[PDB]
Amino acid sequence: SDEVRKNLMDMFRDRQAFSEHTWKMLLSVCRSWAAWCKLNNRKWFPAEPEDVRDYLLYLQARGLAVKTIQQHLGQLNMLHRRSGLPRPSDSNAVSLVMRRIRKENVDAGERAKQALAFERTDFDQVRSLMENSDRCQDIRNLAFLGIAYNTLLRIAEIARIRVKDISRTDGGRMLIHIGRTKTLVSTAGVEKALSLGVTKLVERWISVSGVADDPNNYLFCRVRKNGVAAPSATSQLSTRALEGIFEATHRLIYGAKDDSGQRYLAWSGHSARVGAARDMARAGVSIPEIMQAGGWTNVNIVMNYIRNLDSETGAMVRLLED
Amino acid sequence: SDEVRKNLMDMFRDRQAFSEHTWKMLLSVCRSWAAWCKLNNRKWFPAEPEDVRDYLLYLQARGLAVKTIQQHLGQLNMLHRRSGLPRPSDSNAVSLVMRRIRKENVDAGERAKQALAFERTDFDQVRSLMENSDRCQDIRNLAFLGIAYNTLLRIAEIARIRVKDISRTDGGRMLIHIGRTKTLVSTAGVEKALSLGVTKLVERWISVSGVADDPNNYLFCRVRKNGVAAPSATSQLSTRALEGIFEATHRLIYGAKDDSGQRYLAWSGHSARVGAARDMARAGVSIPEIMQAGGWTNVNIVMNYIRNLDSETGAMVRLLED
Amino acid sequence: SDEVRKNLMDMFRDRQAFSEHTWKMLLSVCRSWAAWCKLNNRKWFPAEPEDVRDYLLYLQARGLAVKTIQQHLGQLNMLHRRSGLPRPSDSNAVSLVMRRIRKENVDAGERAKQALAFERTDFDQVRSLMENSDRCQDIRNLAFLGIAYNTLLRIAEIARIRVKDISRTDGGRMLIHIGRTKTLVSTAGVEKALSLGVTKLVERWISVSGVADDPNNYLFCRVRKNGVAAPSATSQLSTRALEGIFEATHRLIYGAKDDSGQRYLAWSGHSARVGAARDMARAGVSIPEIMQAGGWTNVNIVMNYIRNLDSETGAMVRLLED
Amino acid sequence: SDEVRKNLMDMFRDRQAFSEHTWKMLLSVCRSWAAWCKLNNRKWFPAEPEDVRDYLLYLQARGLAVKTIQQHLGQLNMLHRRSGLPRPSDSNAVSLVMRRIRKENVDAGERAKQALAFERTDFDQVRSLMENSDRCQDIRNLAFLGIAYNTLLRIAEIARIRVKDISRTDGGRMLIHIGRTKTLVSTAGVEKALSLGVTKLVERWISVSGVADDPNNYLFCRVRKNGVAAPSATSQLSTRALEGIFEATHRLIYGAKDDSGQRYLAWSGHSARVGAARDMARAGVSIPEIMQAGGWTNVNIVMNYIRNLDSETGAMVRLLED
DNA sequence: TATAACTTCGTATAG
DNA sequence: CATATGCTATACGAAGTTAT
DNA sequence: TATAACTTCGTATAG
DNA sequence: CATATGCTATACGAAGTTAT
DNA sequence: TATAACTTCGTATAG
DNA sequence: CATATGCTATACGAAGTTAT
DNA sequence: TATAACTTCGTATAG
DNA sequence: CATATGCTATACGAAGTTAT
Repeated sequence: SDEVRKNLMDMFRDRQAFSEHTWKMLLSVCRSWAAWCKLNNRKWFPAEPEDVRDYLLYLQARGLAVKTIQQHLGQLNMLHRRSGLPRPSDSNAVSLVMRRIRKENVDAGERAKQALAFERTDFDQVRSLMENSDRCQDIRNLAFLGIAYNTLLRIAEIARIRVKDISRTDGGRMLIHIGRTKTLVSTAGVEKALSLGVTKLVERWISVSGVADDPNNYLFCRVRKNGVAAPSATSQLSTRALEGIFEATHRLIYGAKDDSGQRYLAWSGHSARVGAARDMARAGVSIPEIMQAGGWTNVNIVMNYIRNLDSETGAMVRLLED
Repeated sequence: SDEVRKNLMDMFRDRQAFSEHTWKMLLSVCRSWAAWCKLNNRKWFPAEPEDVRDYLLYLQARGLAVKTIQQHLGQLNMLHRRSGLPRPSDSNAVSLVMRRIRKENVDAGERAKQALAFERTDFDQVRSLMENSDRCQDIRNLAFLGIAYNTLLRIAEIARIRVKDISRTDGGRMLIHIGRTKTLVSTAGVEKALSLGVTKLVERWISVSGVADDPNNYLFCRVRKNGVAAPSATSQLSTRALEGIFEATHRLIYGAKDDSGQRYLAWSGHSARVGAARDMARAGVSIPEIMQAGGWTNVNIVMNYIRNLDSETGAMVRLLED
Repeated sequence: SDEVRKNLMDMFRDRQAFSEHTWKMLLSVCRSWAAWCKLNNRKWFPAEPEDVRDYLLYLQARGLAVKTIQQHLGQLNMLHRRSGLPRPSDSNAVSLVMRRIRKENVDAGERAKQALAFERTDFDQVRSLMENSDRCQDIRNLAFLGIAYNTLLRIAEIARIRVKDISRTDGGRMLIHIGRTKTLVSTAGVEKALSLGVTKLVERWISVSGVADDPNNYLFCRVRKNGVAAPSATSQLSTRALEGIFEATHRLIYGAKDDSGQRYLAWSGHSARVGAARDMARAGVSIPEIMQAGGWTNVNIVMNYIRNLDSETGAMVRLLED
Repeated sequence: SDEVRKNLMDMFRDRQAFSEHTWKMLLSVCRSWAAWCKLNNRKWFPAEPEDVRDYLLYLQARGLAVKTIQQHLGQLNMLHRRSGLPRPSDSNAVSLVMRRIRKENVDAGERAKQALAFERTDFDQVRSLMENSDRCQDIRNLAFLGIAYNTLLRIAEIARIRVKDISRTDGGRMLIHIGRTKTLVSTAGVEKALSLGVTKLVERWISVSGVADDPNNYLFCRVRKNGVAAPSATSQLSTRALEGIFEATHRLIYGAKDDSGQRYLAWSGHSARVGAARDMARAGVSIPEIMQAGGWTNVNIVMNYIRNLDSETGAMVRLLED
């Protein structure tokens, strides 16, 4: 019990060992679990397996996604494991119910969704539509989409790019040094190469924004309504705004998304990453090169990305016709 | 103690944590193991290492495949793990004997089998023999085989398709939404498009069968001796019957099965997935594309199917023939 | 102590879990160690750390290779670990002296040797010389070298090939099923494709030898004095004889090897596996394709095989002389 | 406490189990750790996790690189493991801070450094600037730079070359036999061939220095201020002097380096290895041949060197520029 | 019975 | 050999050494 | 006596 | 870049075997 | 005082 | 997401079932 | 009335 | 094929913020 308090304090003390998003969800889940405990007369900590079981069953009846329910279970597991206590999932009651909730939801039609693909044909369409615009916001957005599609970088990684991270190949192509991604923490990092065309889009953005005035400036910054950019070395353009760029670009071409409240009605932050992975598969690029493009280490994760390859233009339709 | 009894109640209560197919195999292995134990004066639960070892040697002596023997071990392992008891696999005796058995069976020439391929050449031959057939039975079966080859869905998934899952592409093709995916993250996607030719076969079956009188009806239904189809929203055609279609089609072209009692002497449930994979390889479709077309995540599953194709003979052959 | 006895009994009773070669070397090491023990008044089992250290240092003074000394240590470790006793290498005296012996010997000039490469140029040369021969012995030997080079199979794997393991591709190339290799024991196994030229060499061997009389005959067999092959389903051509084909083929081209006592003066069993790896590196074959050819799982083992690439015709000399 | 005492004595007895460079670092880290402990009133041995944690945070604050902090942890780990003690790394507190330190340093912009490349263009330029010199020192330095670039040998390996390691091919080229390999299994091979031009550079040095008088003489030796070489069979040129050659050559061309005490402002001992790897990549030499040319075993070391060449820009760049 | 062409075996060493 | 887990090298400023 | 041209050393960090 | 673990192969001289 | 074009936030869900 | 580890499908002969 | 054409089932094995 | 572990990311509606 004194040990438990020690263990939690040690975890809190070295806070920055974890992603800030891990903490955010720990706290979000604890809040949800503690609120449910209070209303149902249960002790929130240590958590009893039968209580956790009941709580997961309640999340299922709320109609939450399997992955949501797993996230709640998982945060509860971590809180116990890192306290030095048994995990809820160490008991059959919890581990079996989680299995059950997954099978039942899937059998009822649930499957995990994926960002709408922003693909080469989309990039070309957007390029031809927007390339001539001299609005600073459009110059920015096109450079952003170019990088997103060319490097497959996640939006948080793109948001973190500083001017000093940009260098050049002998042949003129931009190279973006990346040191931290979702899966990589390294002082060696990776370089992401941009094509000659995407290099030009980025230079146009660097040129009208003036972000190069200080190499500590983040590459991307906000653009106020007077078409003026606000470079900054301390605030990133939010990943929310990067999502917004994808959504506004989709809206430009296809109009307003309907009102059904479903996710991925329009392009979102992961859309170019999914799109480029699909184009590479279709073009016959070798697995190891797809891996390198996306910073992936195994084939399963690649399959996760290309799982929704368009069927109508797929291999089997083309083979059967013509 | 009373712990195991509680663990087993939790298993029963949340029995939907496992597929019906998993339970049926657990019970089947349990009957075999208990029968053998009763015969040999051994306690069947908890399983003792020396006893499991002898049982596994008896399974080998019986002529069971390595993978069958693994199933028996795996099922006993699961019963024990979920009971909170030691696994048979976690012992020196069982570990050694499995190593021995694998080695001996491989040297004795035991081979893993796979479905006889149902390929484009086969599909075309059957088309040209059956497409004009008046028979309702034949119109159904051709549409089945076309969907099987075109989509690479498994028989259970084809049996699940409902009329309401079908829509039309702008190209005029049929598009089949997957109502229930095999897993939460559906490696094969959420829809399957049919070529123009296979769309025609399916349209034909729909119009002749009357299944579209009700959107909730399963696409496929039984057809009685009088050639009248019996559409239904509550009863699927069995996977057994779908295998019978593959077998009956093979019998049509090659006559009755050889008598060796081997598996895969005629086409079976898996035959069109193996065939389509082969046809895609022949056409130079990349491995990741082949894999998502059929929903595979393990490279070696697909390699087993395509490794005897000239296009897949490897670098040394290419090097020598240069 | 009763437990130790039971542990060894269990190891010996499933002796087939291990390779015949592992047992062969266990016994060879035990008699060396037991004999040294006898002569030095030590107890051979359990082995005391200070005595093992003394023994290792004596192996070193005998001028034995680092890999040999590691083999002796390793065999003692296994004997102990599978007794349920502490390994000699669990003590500092032993693990430390092993590192020391290896460091001192390397510092003094010792490096691991490798089979002399049998490469494409060597194969073409031998083929050009021998392809016109009508002696059964030559036809065999040419088919053997072709398989060895085309497939990289180790000689034991080549010795186990049976006639029934051979099939064909649609384009007419031979395929060889292999179920057991040094690193793989699988009922799925692996398929090894032959070029058209190599395929034609094996066909010639099959037709002159009559091995095809029984699909259970080994592909290669002894050929007596009179030029008559003696096919068998019961005895393999020994790996020693297969080494002899390599050594004899080397003598045919370069005459007698000198009298260094050194290994690898002439081609041996591993020569074509090494030579094929090297030709693939030099031709720019991708790492995955090299891996597939050798049935290797990682890059380090590939580097092990290509480590002695000729430097006189290597990349640096060529670059500098341009 | 007597076990630990014996364990350390065992470590002393088999000193030579580790490189002198490993011991030098163990002692250096122990000095730093014990000095910090005295200051902070902590017990230095056995090291407690809370204390090691505070120490690691102190190393971070000092501005030491991640890899340096790992060296300190690693050496404490070894000392504890070979003592029979709990390793600082095997504790919650140390695990958590290392994870935290890694993230924060990468986020602060810490970047791993890399030797300044000494490429073909540098080598040619140096040759044409210096080839008119008749000074013994210059002639040596030129021969040294040629060997460094041509062979990709490490400075310690170049310092160990004896005249008797050098023989001649039928091409007229010098061939350097590697007397002492880096490892038992030598990734770089057992010999290095010189181009004709670099052979000429080395002939000139041998002729002016008199090293060939005794074949046991090290190839390179010191040259005092009166331009007189001092051949030796028992004394090597230090690796520090070889670094000094690269440094002085850079200074001659570009003048004195920066005040900003950064690393790699001038060429150093690794420069020719990095340079030669880059020239090979530019020529289209495959990664594996590059790796064996420099004795590298890990693909990502090489990739670090060449990641900014247009040749290595990846699949997405290829797709977009098509 | 004489020998080509193997096999078997042990120590040794590579993968 | 497929896997598991750190050791062993270079970098470089400074200070010591030895023949000019 | 100044100095070139090293070697030795200890800490920092890459291979 | 390194070496460890717990194997499983090949190397080769020498001596034994058997159908000509 | 609007307003475009964001940022912040908390929950939900994918990778 | 990188990593570690078993579950969930089809195969098929046989025995039942139900509307012709 | 047999009977086509299924369905259900249990063990074997591939995905 | 499959799903668990222990994370670490994105999705997005809502509501709040600041140079114009």
